[PDB]
Amino acid sequence: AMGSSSVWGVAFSPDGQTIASASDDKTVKLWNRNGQLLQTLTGHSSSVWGVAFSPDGQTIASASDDKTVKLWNRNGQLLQTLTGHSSSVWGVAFSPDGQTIASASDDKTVKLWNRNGQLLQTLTGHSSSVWGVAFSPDGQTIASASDDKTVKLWNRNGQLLQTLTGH
Amino acid sequence: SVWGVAFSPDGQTIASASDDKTVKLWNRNGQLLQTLTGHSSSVWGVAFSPDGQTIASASDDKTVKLWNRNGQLLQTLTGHSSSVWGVAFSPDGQTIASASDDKTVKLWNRNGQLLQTLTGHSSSVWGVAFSPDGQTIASASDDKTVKLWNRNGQLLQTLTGH
Ligand SMILES: [Zn+2]
Ligand SMILES: [Zn+2]
Ligand SMILES: [Zn+2]
Ligand SMILES: [Zn+2]
Repeated sequence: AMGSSSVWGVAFSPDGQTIASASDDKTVKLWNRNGQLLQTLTGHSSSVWGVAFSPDGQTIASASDDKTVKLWNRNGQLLQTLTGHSSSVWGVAFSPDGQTIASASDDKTVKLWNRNGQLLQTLTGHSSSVWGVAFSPDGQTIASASDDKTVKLWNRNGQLLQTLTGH
Repeated sequence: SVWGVAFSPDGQTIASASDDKTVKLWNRNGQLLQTLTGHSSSVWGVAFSPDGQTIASASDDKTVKLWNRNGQLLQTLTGHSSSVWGVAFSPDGQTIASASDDKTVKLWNRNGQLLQTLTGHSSSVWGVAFSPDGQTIASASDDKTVKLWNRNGQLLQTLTGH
């Protein structure tokens, strides 16, 4: 049971029957495998950059230029808005159980959240915009990638474990 | 920039594309275990097989290399005409998919044989993934599209950004 992340540019649902895509109009669209539109997720007030399905398949996360991450159910309903980043959010990922969300922001931080929208941790250390984030299968360990040309590995108590590329 | 890190199935090994033409294997505590040496240019993408025993690496040298977990080079997959950015294993581990600057995705077996070339993206393909059942392949491109393909290399659908 792996995490799910926006970093590969594809967000299949766990059964592969639904696919989520960031649209060019501040929306996320859900499609079936035949290219038919199922849901438009409306609510972001600026560009949507990253999307992920929870491994539960019931929740979708979207990262936006409007500095928020939004959580949606599969039937298109907005569930939560995760606020706290001070700049664009580029990337979003779910832990393998779907109960933790990680967000990667232009504000140089990764933030970790629960599904009720509560901020759990801020990972600070990157000297530049953080564009990518992903969980380990153990669900304890997090990788982030930044324009500072480094990749950092963290615990979910927010301690830096290693800088894997770069310095 | 593309994503350069992959987890083993249990999370106890982490592969990362290094800035020195190598892949490095780390344990979960950040300790270096192995360096995979052999690519002749930058390494951009890595993946683990579902059994955790094979690692794939995608390189600016236009190849994908397959390695065992103890650091030994198993195969070099040759055929892309430009940088390879991304690499993925199918859920059964028997197929490898590669995403290239040459605007194609290629599908390979573990013995290094080219099975299919997926053409249709109008620009560099940076990301590729299999569906969970392994019957559909998804690719993401600088042409701002995501395309869904079957295993025979037929384009099924394009998500366009509308
Ligand atoms: Zn260096
Ligand atoms: Zn790009
Ligand atoms: Zn449109
Ligand atoms: Zn449009």
